[PDB]
Amino acid sequence: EQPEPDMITIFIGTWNMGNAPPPKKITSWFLSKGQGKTRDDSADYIPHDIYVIGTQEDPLSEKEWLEILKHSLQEITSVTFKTVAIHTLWNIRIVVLAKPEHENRISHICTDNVKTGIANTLGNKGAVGVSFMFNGTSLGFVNSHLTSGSEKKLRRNQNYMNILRFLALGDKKLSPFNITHRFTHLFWFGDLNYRVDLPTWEAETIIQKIKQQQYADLLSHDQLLTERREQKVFLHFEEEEITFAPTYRFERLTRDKYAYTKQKATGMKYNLPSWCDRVLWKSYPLVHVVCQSYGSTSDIMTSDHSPVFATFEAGVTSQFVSKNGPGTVDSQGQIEFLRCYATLKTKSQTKFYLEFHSSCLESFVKSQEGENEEGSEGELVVKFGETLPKLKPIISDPEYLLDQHILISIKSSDSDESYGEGCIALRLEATETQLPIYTPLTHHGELTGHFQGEIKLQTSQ
Ligand SMILES: CC(C)[C@H](N)C(=O)N1CCOCC1
Repeated sequence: EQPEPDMITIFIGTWNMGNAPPPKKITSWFLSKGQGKTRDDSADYIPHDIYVIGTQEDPLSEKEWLEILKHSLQEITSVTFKTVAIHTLWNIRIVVLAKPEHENRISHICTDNVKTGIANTLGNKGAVGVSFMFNGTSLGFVNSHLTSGSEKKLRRNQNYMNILRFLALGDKKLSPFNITHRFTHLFWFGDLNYRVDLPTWEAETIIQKIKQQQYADLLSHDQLLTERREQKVFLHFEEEEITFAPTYRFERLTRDKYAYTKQKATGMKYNLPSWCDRVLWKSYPLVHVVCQSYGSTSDIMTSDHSPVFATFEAGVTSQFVSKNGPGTVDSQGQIEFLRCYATLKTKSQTKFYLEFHSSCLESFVKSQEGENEEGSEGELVVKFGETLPKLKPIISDPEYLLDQHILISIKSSDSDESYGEGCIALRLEATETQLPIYTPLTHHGELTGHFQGEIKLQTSQ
């Protein structure tokens, strides 16, 4: 037998195809060749472990697109990839392909979609997603096509919050947790449709800057970067530095021209050159994740968007079995919390309790109610002191336990509704030692408070 991997590489692609069939060759996309952070030529024959393809305005049948994708990867790698999942909402599609050696490592495949907007605004924008387990590691993938238009960044932020609330991926037992907490690694990509927010009269200046590869002054006005910096969207997500030209809006059949001027076909809106097409991620604390490419193709010109690629190294763990767990506790293992308190932004006064969720526990654990005090600056402080239960992991082996994570929800005793969710890594500097812990708490992806204190982890070593 193959040894189980402790690392895999994942290819993420996002392309708004502009309702046009692709050209006969799209291999440059899967090879991370073009502009930006590109992949070394020496890696060209080396397959990624998993390929996740997100399309928007995709005119192809699932069958048509699968044939082009599989044939493309076969030509690059000489490997016949297995289809893990395919899911389409209108013209928004996600395909997950993996090397055949991974077929038995992949389980718990989930697909879902969310339609964004109401009446007028419901009919073609939203998201599709896929999750699964790769051995002991949970992976989520979201392909979203958000509201278009330079003057709708707020709508895009709203679309993002509706997708992260309502996309039903991952372990349904994680009931207090949205997709931004359910996965070891979460990749969120698509035509996010955020624009370079400069005056219309500066169109030709923007084009000039693009021809000089001087992106700095454009990225300082990129609505996704500015909204993220003001914590309006994609809180606690990462994005690699952008070093490729804006991927929208091109004249078709060339990349020599940006088509930005207002037309009946655009609803009389300008489309200033923009980084519409993006890849972000969020991984659990102290898990290996390294972006190894982030760029756009130069040679695929059927759409008014260029394809975007990103590749990642992602840490993965094995499906651990001991003499004891799974199927029982390992009395040599324990997780203890000392001097713990939650700080909440809520103006309400109910009692709160904690829930601890982790795949290292047989099931989730509910604490006693904490003691509410007033913070010096208005805040609600919920004190747990030394009252939190002792968590009993299924496996005590430090090779397993130090790789695990504890999700925390703080819940109202009156309503059992979560006011905040966060995550604590057990990748500690020491065992049998009081060490500080910390997580921000979010609800619907917005900051709602903090959890901090100390942890004491006992393993079999
Ligand atoms: C399975 C579905 C998501 C299907 N592929 C689809 O896109 N639609 C049917 C339901 O309503 C929206 C349109």
